[PDB]
Amino acid sequence: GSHMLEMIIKPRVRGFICVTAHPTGCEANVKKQIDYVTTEGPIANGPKRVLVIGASTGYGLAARITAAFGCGADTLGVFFERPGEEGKPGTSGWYNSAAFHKFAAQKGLYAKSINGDAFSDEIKQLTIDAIKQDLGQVDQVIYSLASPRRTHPKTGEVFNSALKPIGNAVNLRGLDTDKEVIKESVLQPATQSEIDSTVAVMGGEDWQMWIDALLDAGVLAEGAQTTAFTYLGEKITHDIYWNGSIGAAKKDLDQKVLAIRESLAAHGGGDARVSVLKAVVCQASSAIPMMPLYLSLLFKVMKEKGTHEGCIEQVYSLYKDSLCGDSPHMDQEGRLRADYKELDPEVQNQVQQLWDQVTNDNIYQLTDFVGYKSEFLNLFGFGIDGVDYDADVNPDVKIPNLIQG
Ligand SMILES: NC(=O)C1=CN([C@@H]2O[C@H](COP(=O)(O)OP(=O)(O)OC[C@H]3O[C@@H](n4cnc5c(N)ncnc54)[C@H](O)[C@@H]3O)[C@@H](O)[C@H]2O)C=CC1
Repeated sequence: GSHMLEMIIKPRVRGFICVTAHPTGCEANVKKQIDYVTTEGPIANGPKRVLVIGASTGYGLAARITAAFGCGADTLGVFFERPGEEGKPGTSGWYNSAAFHKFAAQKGLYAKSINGDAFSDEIKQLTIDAIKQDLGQVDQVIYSLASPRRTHPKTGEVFNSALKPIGNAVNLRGLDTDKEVIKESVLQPATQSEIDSTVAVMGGEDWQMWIDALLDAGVLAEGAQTTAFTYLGEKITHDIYWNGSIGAAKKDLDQKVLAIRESLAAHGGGDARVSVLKAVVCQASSAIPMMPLYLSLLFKVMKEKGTHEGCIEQVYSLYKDSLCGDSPHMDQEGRLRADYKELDPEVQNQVQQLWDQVTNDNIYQLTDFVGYKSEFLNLFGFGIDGVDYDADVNPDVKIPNLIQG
């Protein structure tokens, strides 16, 4: 009986985390992003050999889809995901990458992936090995890792990032998605150890190590390009992402890229940049209580303006407008910007006006909490059109050309 090896997969939410994922819905969600890109049309003069570090979910997945199905690129992806097994759904990123390989092959595009710790030297060497064997060199490197922790590749020290202000404690309003209550909490200021640890995790060092390992091995093409994704946001989150521990990481990202840019400028006129994207629902969003509230408000306001977007819309524009086109958004430090619709003065004024009016009773009248919840479940393959959620599936979905680290 195949029933022993198959199961009906439903969302299981534990501690603001969805701990299941649906393979059919994840495939459909990837196909929806592919179909957005092909519907919008191809992107000319893009890279044709692309390495995406953090390629399995969110903005890195969107870059992989944009490069492959927008620019026609062969893509090598690096990620850290859990395969499925009987009775135990794997992570959404695993099923997303299975669907990506499936659809890439259908269109005669190369798709190989590496599963393991991208902060390690071992994974960097496996990645170099793949490029040498298959592509020769890569034209473009997307750096799109998000992790709460980094094991230093030389010392073994485990660094943990912190989400805290610097200087004074701050009161941050938020939304508890389990209890569905508006809830303020006070974050204490970060110690210097927390600051240094957060720079080590979310700063630019590992990005630099990647480029330095790749340039040394000759697998970066002439005219190569690399970008790292980040968020800056506006006043509502600024205590954390401007002036807080994470802001220190974005500073160190701004300064480490100067070094990376110098390394690649001497390797035949290459370049390195920081790309700033808009806030989206991601799998970590519910665990940071301010983000569900901010997103629920932002979604409603931007939907009223016709400007609401998610990952694939954002990254397709980044590629078309800035990474490959002639109408870029450079900011004063020399960053590429895709977040300009989120930072519209009137949107921000409206969100900030609503931020102070939302209460437990008008949540659904003042916010798009409905949309937040739907987009959150969608990440894990739940609530997707065309999917029969009553049908058994085998959670052990396999991936060809998956190198396990
Ligand atoms: N979520 C958001 O609202 C925004 C995110 N960003 C940036 O986009 C990038 C991706 O963030 P998200 O899409 O939010 O997160 P995500 O959680 O969707 O994806 C993170 C990626 O990193 C991979 N990863 C994590 N730890 C790894 C490790 N040790 N080794 C290898 N792969 C590992 C995951 O497998 C996945 O591919 C980040 O640089 C983030 O700062 C920028 C603007 C807003």
